[PDB]
Amino acid sequence: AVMEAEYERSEALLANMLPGSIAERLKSSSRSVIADKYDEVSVLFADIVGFTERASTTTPADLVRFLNRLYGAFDELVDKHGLEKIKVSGDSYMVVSGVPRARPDHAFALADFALDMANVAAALKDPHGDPVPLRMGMACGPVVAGVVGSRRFFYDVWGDAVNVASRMESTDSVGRIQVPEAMYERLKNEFVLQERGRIEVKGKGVMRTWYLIGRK
Amino acid sequence: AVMEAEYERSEALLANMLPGSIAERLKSSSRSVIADKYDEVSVLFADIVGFTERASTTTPADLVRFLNRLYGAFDELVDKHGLEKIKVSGDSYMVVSGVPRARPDHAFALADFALDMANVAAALKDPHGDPVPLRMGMACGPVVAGVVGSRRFFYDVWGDAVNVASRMESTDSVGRIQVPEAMYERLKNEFVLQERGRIEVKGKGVMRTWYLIGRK
Ligand SMILES: CNc1ccccc1C(=O)O[C@H]1[C@@H](O)[C@H](n2cnc3c(=O)[nH]c(N)nc32)O[C@@H]1COP(=O)(O)OP(=O)(O)OP(=O)(O)O
Ligand SMILES: CNc1ccccc1C(=O)O[C@H]1[C@@H](O)[C@H](n2cnc3c(=O)[nH]c(N)nc32)O[C@@H]1COP(=O)(O)OP(=O)(O)OP(=O)(O)O
Ligand SMILES: [Mn+2]
Ligand SMILES: [Mn+2]
Ligand SMILES: [Mn+2]
Repeated sequence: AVMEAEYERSEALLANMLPGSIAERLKSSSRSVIADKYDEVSVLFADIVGFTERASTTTPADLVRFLNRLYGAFDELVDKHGLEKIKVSGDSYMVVSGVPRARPDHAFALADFALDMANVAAALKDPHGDPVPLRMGMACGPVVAGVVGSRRFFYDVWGDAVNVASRMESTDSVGRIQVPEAMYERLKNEFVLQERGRIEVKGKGVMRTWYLIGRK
Repeated sequence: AVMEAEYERSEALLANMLPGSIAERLKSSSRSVIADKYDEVSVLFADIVGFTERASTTTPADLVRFLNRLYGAFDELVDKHGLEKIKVSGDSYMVVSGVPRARPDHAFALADFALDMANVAAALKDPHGDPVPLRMGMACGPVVAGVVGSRRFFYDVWGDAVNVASRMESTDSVGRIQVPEAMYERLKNEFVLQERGRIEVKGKGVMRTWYLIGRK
């Protein structure tokens, strides 16, 4: 009986770290590599503005604790919208819509998620009592998802979509949700958007950028 | 009988994904943040040069299989040196020296590892037949190592050192190991170092940087 409550603890943690399907895949003995092509997924990057500056007022341990509190809020939100959190690179938080079950409304869900996230972040304050500014940028396109390496692995996504969302985040103005022109073309029918214009993005040149404002 | 076999695969997967002690800490009902202070550790960042362009000549999933091959070789090299692999995120590979057990020779061991890694990578070729260039950066200092957020728990390490180790990689010239002055002072007695000079790093200002050339 205690064998099955430790198995329960173990299965719950395993389910927490990998998507069910990927976990099932690893539990088989398939020496084959996990690498799946997906035609159309949407990817969002969120990054706190001017984080290393908080190194003056907060200790490193209180900065990790702040991260854990804030990402607990966002995590609660990816469960609410039922989207896929991939990873966290220190200050960035990555959410993907369309993996591993693709859905046709991925672009809309990641749009709603983005807006919902924004309000929530506006509501939080950093450990020193100041607001938490976010740069957010999203994108859509083809992606490869899978697992690399033998230990310390996770489910990761790579692709053209993650590159141009990355650029939408790095080049965003604070507190705004930047979308590229192809996702604007996809979103203009249910969301309100305001043009930002031409921007230079590394590896892609210059493209049109729009701001996500709210629902129609 | 099958409910101890499934449990054996499940615990085994959990074994490879997390440090043992962290697995149990996550399985307990501790409401406390998993954040352990470590005094002196060194962090290495490696990133492949011009990886996105290879999508022209190789299909995306074959690149995942290559990635998995290259980073598998590196995982072997960290067992050889007895260091701590943290993660591989897209193109990036982070190794830590000094956790969980600190060693007086942590910076020397991560220096030898950087060099051994550069030789193994110089010997390898991409699926298209071209070389694989790396950008490498190292740093040492105090680190908070742990798990943040409520879904997709990953054992990660944070701090000033990881910040400047990333800046040392992203700002490096290809095929070189950029280290800042605080590590140059540490290594200069057993390694050969060549000054690159003063460069601007976000969140740190301007720092004098050195290249690790080889063992004395
Ligand atoms: C003293 N610095 C810290 C103390 C405790 C915890 C974290 C840090 C810290 O420096 O985190 C930074 C990265 O090391 C840390 N970190 C970043 N990427 C990674 C990563 O990939 N892995 C790990 N383990 N840590 C990472 O994120 C932080 C922000 O880096 P940004 O590039 O986002 O700069 P910024 O200050 O936000 O201004 P801007 O981004 O708006 O331009
Ligand atoms: C269409 N491109 C691909 C096809 C198949 C598999 C991977 C890719 C691919 O683009 O991988 C990159 C990200 O999509 C993907 N990526 C995945 N997650 C992330 C992420 O979280 N942040 C960023 N910036 N990139 C990510 O892994 C790679 C990160 O690449 P870099 O930004 O380092 O570009 P580079 O070519 O090495 O240029 P440079 O090093 O000389 O500057
Ligand atoms: Mn930031
Ligand atoms: Mn960041
Ligand atoms: Mn990268």
